[PDB]
Amino acid sequence: SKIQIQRSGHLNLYLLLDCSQSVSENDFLIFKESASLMVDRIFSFEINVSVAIITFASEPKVLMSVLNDNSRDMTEVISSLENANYKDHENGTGTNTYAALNSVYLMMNNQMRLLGMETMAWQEIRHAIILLTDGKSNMGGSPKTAVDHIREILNINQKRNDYLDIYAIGVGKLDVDWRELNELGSKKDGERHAFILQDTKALHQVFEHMLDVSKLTDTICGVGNMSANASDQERTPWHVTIKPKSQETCRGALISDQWVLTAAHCFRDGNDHSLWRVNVGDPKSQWGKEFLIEKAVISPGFDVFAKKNQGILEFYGDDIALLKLAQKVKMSTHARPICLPCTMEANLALRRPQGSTCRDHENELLNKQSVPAHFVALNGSKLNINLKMGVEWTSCAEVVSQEKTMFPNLTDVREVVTDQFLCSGTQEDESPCKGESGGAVFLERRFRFFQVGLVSWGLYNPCLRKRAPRSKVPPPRDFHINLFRMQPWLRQHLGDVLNFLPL
Ligand SMILES: *[C@@H]1O[C@H](CO)[C@@H](O[C@@H]2O[C@H](CO)[C@@H](O[C@@H]3O[C@H](CO)[C@@H](O)[C@H](O)[C@@H]3O)[C@H](O)[C@H]2NC(C)=O)[C@H](O)[C@H]1NC(C)=O
Ligand SMILES: *[C@@H]1O[C@H](CO[C@@H]2O[C@@H](C)[C@@H](O)[C@@H](O)[C@@H]2O)[C@@H](O[C@@H]2O[C@H](CO)[C@@H](O)[C@H](O)[C@H]2NC(C)=O)[C@H](O)[C@H]1NC(C)=O
Ligand SMILES: *[C@@H]1O[C@H](CO)[C@@H](O)[C@H](O)[C@H]1NC(C)=O
Ligand SMILES: [Mn+2]
Repeated sequence: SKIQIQRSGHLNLYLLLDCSQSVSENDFLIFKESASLMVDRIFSFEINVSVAIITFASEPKVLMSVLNDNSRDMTEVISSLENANYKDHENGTGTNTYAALNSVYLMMNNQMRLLGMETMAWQEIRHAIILLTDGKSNMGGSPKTAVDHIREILNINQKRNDYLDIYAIGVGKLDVDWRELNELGSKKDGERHAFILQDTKALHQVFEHMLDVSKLTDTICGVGNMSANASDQERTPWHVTIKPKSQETCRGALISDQWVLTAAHCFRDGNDHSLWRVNVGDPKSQWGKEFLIEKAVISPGFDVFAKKNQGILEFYGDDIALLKLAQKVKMSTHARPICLPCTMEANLALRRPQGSTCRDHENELLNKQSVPAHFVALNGSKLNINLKMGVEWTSCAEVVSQEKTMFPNLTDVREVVTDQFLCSGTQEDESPCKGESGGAVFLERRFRFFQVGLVSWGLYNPCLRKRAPRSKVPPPRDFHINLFRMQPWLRQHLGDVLNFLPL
């Protein structure tokens, strides 16, 4: 009933953009913006996908054909779309949707001819057509007739139901013809295939629900669900709960199908890992699934009382741990590894050049003096922070000299906050609670998720679903272990787990 995101076979996606005079010039820019979002998203899954781009009024115009190998190149698809001009159809501003759909038919006929009707290269292709239109066809005859023709060539019935989806979406400040939208994108079973949406934000939500990713079960990193209607676990599937002996909880992140990344300070009782449990996401229950631990590696530099002779009562240098789960996790919508920077996995996720390095990844991901990021709350919800970098890191970390509990003897901030920590908590940031520690601090780029740090400590615990700030000294401020500073140790233990880039 949905567009299938999977490794096997091939996806042909046809984007048909209504460029007729009932679509204003600005309405068309909204269409181009929606198309670009669907292209960027469909490519984020690293599946085999070709994209055709057609604009249409009285005549259709093919900017990209699936017969062009360039339609598998996200770069060339996006440029051909951005090259699309409203005035391209100035000589025929009517609305001939049939002609636009027939253009897709002729495309299919030609590729089937190319590859060969009887070949698997042709049989394996799934076809998804999305029309961005206000639905007001007024020439060429019935779009349904061209849809019948497409369904004929593709051999669609109940069995081969999954090889064609047609969607018709009106996005923007349009006068939409609803009846016509529904003729174009009729229902498959119960699944809606016609939508009227106010803007590209609504489209982005709706497109998430058009994509079936349940069959995507390999270890692809940093894939999430960005619908509000998805569960918390589906939105952050790397996210895990950690249960030490101490009965207190921590959070952590799946970084492969068997390894979890978390905070060292979570394990106060010591190093007896056989009493610890991890809850990873699971489709069958919101409780998740409990795993035991095969082995634990706590950073050898971690020791909360290391600086206690200097009157510093808690020191969180090297606050990091790796847990190997007793079994491999089964990858699913509720359980995926997050992307770790400085790996080939993360380099592909970012669509970067081959010979990138760790420095490159740091530079791309932590690209500003204030970098918007997230951590996941106790209730599973996604919370917002701004990582303070370069010159702003110093003034961010400065307020720890006002801490009254942890450090009664502190003549030097850089004895407690070293270069090992990212910093947030200023302005209107959320601050992690103690139970949220160990959890990923992560960014989103190109629709993929990247762990740049982990929750370690802060000056103010809001949980001391329910949360509270205040307005007195010292101010909230939070310090996260920076994964870019932990590379040597991570490589020592994950070198045969992930493929690390040159430094
Ligand atoms: C983002 O998350 C949403 C919410 O889970 C995903 O939509 C869901 O997609 C699944 C997979 O096909 C649908 O499963 C079907 O459920 C119906 C019951 O209503 C059942 O009859 C079928 O047997 C099948 O199991 C599910 O309906 C659907 N849920 C909603 C609210 O639409 C979406 O696919 C996810 N997208 C991405 C990009 O990860
Ligand atoms: C819009 O049409 C004009 C005019 O084209 C002429 O009249 C049309 C109705 C049609 O019958 C054409 O065959 C005629 O040529 C186009 O302007 C022409 O562009 C061509 C090729 O680019 C060029 O050789 C001429 O200078 C132009 N002809 C005249 C007489 O103006 C214009 O390109 C069309 N707009 C499009 C399709 O973007
Ligand atoms: C989860 O906690 C956040 C953090 O304050 C809160 O905003 C959100 O409403 C909570 N979700 C609920 C109430 O289930
Ligand atoms: Mn029109």
